[PDB]
Amino acid sequence: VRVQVLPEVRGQLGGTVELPCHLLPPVPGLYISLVTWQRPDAPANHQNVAAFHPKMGPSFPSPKPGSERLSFVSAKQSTGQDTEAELQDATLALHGLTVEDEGNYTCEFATFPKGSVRGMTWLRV
Amino acid sequence: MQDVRVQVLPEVRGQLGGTVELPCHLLPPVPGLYISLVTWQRPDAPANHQNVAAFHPKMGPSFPSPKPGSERLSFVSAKQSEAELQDATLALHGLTVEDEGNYTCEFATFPKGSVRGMTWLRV
Repeated sequence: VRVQVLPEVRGQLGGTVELPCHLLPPVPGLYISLVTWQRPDAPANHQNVAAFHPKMGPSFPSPKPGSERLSFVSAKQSTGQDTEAELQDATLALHGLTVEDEGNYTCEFATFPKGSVRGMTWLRV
Repeated sequence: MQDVRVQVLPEVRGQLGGTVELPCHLLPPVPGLYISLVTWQRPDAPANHQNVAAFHPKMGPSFPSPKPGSERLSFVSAKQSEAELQDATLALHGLTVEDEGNYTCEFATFPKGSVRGMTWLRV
């Protein structure tokens, strides 16, 4: 029913920083169709920094920061006969932090039937 | 993989009490690019009234917000399952002055992520 994030996170330059994001609480009848992380203040070509699909897993559309410097801490694709996807914890990790990484990050859950729900975090160094 | 963009009109003018369409579709068709969800939002509306329409490939349409609401909203060409979500065009019926304002059409895609276009509806 909402998106829990930290309003502000100070990362340590050159290291790894995590941006927490959780869709709370677990709601039956509510489906997470996709998760995206966006930098709203970046141009369109650099805006979508990460996405996660229940079946197809993670992607990192923008070259910056790019797949090389990003990972989903807890999100997992569905697999096997019975193992279901877990996207409720969409926490993102940035690695080799640089000043270029500074700015607003938006964590969005594209859900049905409720639609898009988001939380925003300011990452600073 | 080639990038995608949302095609919409900057401004649409509707007739009071009449019906009007808000054109929206994703271009171009890209191999391996999946539309996971379509949503329409009114970004200037109160939190509870922002998500006005959504379309899921398998589960179909939903209209979370009361304004305009399910009774006055419909997806013109969107089809649930092969599913067809490329055309997210929305139709407003029984147009009122309260329907005025910004409408944002968003495609939640994989692997490209979320892409949008905004249209101002005049009444």
